[PDB]
Amino acid sequence: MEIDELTALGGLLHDIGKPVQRAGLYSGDHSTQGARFLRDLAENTGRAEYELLSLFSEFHNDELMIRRIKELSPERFGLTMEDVLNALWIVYEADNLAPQASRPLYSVFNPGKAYPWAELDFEKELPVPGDVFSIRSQDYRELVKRLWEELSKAKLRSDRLLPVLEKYLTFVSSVTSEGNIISLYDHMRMTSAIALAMLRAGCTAEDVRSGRCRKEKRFLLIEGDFSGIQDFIYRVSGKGTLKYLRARSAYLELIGWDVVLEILSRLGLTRANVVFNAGGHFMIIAQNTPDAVKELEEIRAKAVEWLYREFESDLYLAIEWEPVSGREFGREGGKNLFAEARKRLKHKLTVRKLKRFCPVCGRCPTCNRLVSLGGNLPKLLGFGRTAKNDAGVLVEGPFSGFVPYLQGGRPVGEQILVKNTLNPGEIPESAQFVPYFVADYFKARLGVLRLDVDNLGQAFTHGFGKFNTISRTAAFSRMLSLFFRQHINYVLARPKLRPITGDDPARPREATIIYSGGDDVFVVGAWDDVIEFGIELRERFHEFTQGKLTVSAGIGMFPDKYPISVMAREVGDLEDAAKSLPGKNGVALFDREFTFGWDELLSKVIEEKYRHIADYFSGNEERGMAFIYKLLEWVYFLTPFQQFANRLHQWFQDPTDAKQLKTALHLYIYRTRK
Ligand SMILES: Nc1ncnc2c1ncn2[C@@H]1O[C@H](COP(=O)(O)OP(=O)(O)OP(=O)(O)O)[C@@H](O)[C@H]1O
Ligand SMILES: Nc1ncnc2c1ncn2[C@@H]1O[C@H](COP(=O)(O)OP(=O)(O)OP(=O)(O)O)[C@@H](O)[C@H]1O
Ligand SMILES: [Mg+2]
Ligand SMILES: [Mg+2]
Ligand SMILES: [Mg+2]
Repeated sequence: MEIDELTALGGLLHDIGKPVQRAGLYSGDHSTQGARFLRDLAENTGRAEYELLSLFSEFHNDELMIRRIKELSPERFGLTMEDVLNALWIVYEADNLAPQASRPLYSVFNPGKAYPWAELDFEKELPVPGDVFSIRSQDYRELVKRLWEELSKAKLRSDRLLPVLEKYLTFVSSVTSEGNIISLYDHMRMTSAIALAMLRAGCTAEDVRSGRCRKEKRFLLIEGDFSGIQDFIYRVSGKGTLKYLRARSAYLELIGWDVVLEILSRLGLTRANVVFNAGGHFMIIAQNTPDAVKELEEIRAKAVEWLYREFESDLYLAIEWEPVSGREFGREGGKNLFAEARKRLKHKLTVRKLKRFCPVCGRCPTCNRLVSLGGNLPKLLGFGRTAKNDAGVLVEGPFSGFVPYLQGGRPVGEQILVKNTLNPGEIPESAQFVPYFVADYFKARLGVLRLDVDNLGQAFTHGFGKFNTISRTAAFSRMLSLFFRQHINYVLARPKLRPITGDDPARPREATIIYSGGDDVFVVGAWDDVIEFGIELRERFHEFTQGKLTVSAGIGMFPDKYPISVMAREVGDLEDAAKSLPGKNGVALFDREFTFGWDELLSKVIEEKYRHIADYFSGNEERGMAFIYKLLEWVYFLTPFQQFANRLHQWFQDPTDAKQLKTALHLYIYRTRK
């Protein structure tokens, strides 16, 4: 076993004893039960490398440590006694830099509610924060049962170990204090990320005991961010199908993964070093060495060069890095060092962005390939990442060709990106497994929705400063991604809100997501499903975040040959109107700019004014079209049922009741006419 695998896997598995001990498997602390576990794993199956990795749990110089490394005889794995010792000290420091066994993981949005334990990657039914229900020993026993089975089967490799730990430890508290918001998965990968970085920075056991890795700028915080996305995605003509736009959006995800995996490859890191990769905006923990810097400088130049030659200024990737000490991953309490670091890095990226300078495409050959991919997306299981002009390459990024992995075909590549599953399954043993998750929902006018989280920046930096360490930032980012890449699927598949449309058979929405990720959604479909979807999505989000974040939205309606370019800008402007309301939390309903609170649109506009008109004009002779049109144009001169007219009259005073009413009348027209 190689020293870099030793360190990265040791960092992942150093804390494996915690569910073991919470299940009561053996006896002693988690350090003791974790080592016994991995040793049982080694001896039960035959993979001796689980023995050597049991040492990392056994900590977390002493006679006993030395004697123990000697018993293990690391030479049979091709390591020296000194090697294992340096790794054990490195992981020990990585864990430092990154009370009652029944406490669950508390919610990031309210440290008063908490998740019951659940396994990921199965009917992902919005595990949201309920009241404090301590976790049973027997829950952990079922956890350890699945853990053992999947650990038994998985390659002893970061790309295969990571997804097993994510599957089962995402809703396990890392430290059972109350109010703890860091999952055990988040802590393990952060430990692994920082330990591998320390190894690549050359940190030794001497640097660790001296405290030099806490003090000195041994790490880089790398941050990348695309700009120009709206022009890259939505600048297409009338020709340009919905399929074509979905491929366009999926292509940009590939372009960002190409850069990320090139950085990990070139610097010698693991997917664990990816703090997050959300909306074409990523953060990576790396070593601060001269070599790594000049790798980064070359990757950046290449990616920027490729982007400009492929699409000129239509799409720009800004990459920056910030040297930081291990101490700057954390707060030091009244220091807020990590927050300071993030804001220097944000300022550089800001600066880097100022330096940025076909019938469908504008500029087509890449447009031909996106149509092809557009056709294939219902059966696409993922993408093989390979040499640019290898066989099967459909589209290219700055560094690689991507081969579509289809339901029939055979996966091909050195990295295989696999869609919406943590199970590597089909792929070859040699391949680097890279799971990615996307909201891939797919069913007189059509409806277009843009929803976007209000003030997302401020929450990461201050918000509700509970996220001012690297691990809490990873925990916050991940929860958010869980909403926008998975939970939004369920809302489209199993909706419950149909005030406009009828309940009748519970039916999926007539809609397709063009993109959902980071903190933004772009959705099209039948115009009333799209309205009901925006509201129901906002309410799920409101319950998911316990009201600590809000969202604003735009819903436009459009004829059929309408250019997508104009559609996107027009709804963005409606979203602008909703953002520019004080307090943001709102929605511009239709291509005008009267704007409503979320709870007032549903309860007042929809379920008070609108169905007042709808109930009392149902299948009625004298067409409500006649009545509403002239009413859209004194009160008893204008003269319905006395009780019908009078409720209308009291609404037409001067309040906000008048303007909601007009939107409600507008709704009747669009629903009923023709
Ligand atoms: N693959 C994708 N498809 C569609 N939209 C995406 C994709 N990736 C990111 N986005 C969205 O695009 C938006 C960003 O748009 P754009 O790049 O035009 O401006 P910006 O990123 O705010 O500018 P800057 O990067 O300078 O801050 C984000 O809301 C993000 O959610
Ligand atoms: N899951 C996530 N993890 C980490 N960062 C994210 C995530 N989702 C979005 N972001 C980032 O948060 C920021 C959102 O910026 P945006 O331009 O939408 O403003 P914001 O802070 O919410 O202000 P506003 O309320 O106007 O949207 C961007 O930096 C985006 O890349
Ligand atoms: Mg921009
Ligand atoms: Mg936002
Ligand atoms: Mg946004």
